[PDB]
Amino acid sequence: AVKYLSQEEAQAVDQELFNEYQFSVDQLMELAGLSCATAIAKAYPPTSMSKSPPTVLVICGPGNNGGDGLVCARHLKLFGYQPTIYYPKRPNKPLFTGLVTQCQKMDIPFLGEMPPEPMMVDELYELVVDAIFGFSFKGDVREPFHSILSVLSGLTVPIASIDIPSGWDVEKGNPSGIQPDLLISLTAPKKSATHFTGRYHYLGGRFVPPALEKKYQLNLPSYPDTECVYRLQ
Amino acid sequence: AVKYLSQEEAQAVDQELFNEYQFSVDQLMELAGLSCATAIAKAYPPTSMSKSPPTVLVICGPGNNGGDGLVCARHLKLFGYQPTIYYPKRPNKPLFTGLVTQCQKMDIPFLGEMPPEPMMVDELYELVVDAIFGFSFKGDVREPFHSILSVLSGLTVPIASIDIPSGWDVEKGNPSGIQPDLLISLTAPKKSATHFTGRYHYLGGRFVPPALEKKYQLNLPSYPDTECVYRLQ
Ligand SMILES: Cc1cn([C@H]2C[C@H](OP(=O)(O)O)[C@@H](CO)O2)c(=O)[nH]c1=O
Ligand SMILES: Cc1cn([C@H]2C[C@H](OP(=O)(O)O)[C@@H](CO)O2)c(=O)[nH]c1=O
Repeated sequence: AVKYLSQEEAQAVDQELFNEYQFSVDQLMELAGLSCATAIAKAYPPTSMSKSPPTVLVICGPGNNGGDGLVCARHLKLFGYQPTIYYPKRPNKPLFTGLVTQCQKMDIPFLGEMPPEPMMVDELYELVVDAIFGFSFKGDVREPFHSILSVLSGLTVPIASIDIPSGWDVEKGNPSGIQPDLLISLTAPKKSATHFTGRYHYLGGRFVPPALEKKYQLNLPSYPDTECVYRLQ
Repeated sequence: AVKYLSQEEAQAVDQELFNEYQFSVDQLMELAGLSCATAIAKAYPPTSMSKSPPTVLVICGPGNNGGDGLVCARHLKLFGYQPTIYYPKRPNKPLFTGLVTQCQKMDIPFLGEMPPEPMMVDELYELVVDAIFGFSFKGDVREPFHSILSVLSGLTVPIASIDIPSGWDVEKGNPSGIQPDLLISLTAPKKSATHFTGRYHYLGGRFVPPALEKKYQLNLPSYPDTECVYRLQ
């Protein structure tokens, strides 16, 4: 079976990829976001949905996980979804300012505020993508993320979480946290993923060098043909 | 039918993508290289080949097209090919030095010299990827590329060309140039592509914003589901 990483292991793998393998953040953020959009189109293919094109709200956090969300949105649009983004805390770095411009010019709207009620989210968006916090989370959910998670936990439409469900302890999960319907584990699952009880758990980030996988015994499954996601079951 | 771009149009589209849409070179080079590796795995799936894993020589030029080649190689390895790279002229920029390290650490070998004879290439490599020059070419094929193209034109194994077959006039082609078996047109075909007479012509670079496609009337076809390549016929 695939390995489920401790937060320490995940941090080491991430730092190896950027330092020893000298991947750039742009590159792996592009592949991660693409895997997300791909996992989502396979779990919730546009023809299975009742709006045409189907609607999706992507909520982006203040760091890299939110970055992945921005990329996911752009790919989702190319895949025939109609995404909307909420991105309340944006770093002023070229990486993030670039991604914003790209999405803007793809006519993906950035909401001024979060719809305050779960019912209103449900009415407007057929799916919600949680791109708030990822494997590095140790918080301390500060505003506005506490208030956002509290809306999310009342939703009826499915949530897709990027890497980790935001607000979960990365290893121990969170019995009173959000309960997503899809979890896209990037590179390999974290220990919290044993607490997942949604329908769809995909592995994404098809970029792990074999030597890295072997050194960490990830026991990653074989991705089919040229697919960048694998459905774990 | 899809539009076939003049060199001027292609230059304008490229500059729009990097300036007005503010995509970064890393990002689109990653998607372009991924489309290449994907086109190649669909045209020459590993089970159709007689070596296991099948062998591929990727020849990288001195610019961005060679960049795409480097990325293509890395993805090809993940897709179950055994690539080898020849990369004689390497810019000393972090983009290219990064990509080299990545390939090195994936245990993809960089050849010290080109096999001097077509027969020796044919014996060692089941496929050859031409990543030498792309849409920006106006040369003036300087050494060592002249000598490389002269080996390539004597090969029996197929050549896959990235964007344009290296040594062709970007609009007018080249009756005495190389004759690849696969052409991966990136973003949209160039006018030289009307002179293509290999078996496989794929379109790649699934990243053209709809507004850009409309402004240039690319008439791009519909990519299927989440695929990043489309077979033109
Ligand atoms: C090891 C690991 C990496 N990643 C992401 C971080 C990087 O993308 P980004 O930084 O854009 O989220 C990439 C490689 O480390 O994959 C995870 O999301 N979770 C993990 O457990
Ligand atoms: C418009 C156009 C872009 N491209 C490439 C260049 C960029 O990738 P790269 O620079 O890594 O080759 C990307 C967007 O312009 O697609 C072509 O290869 N041919 C074209 O005709």
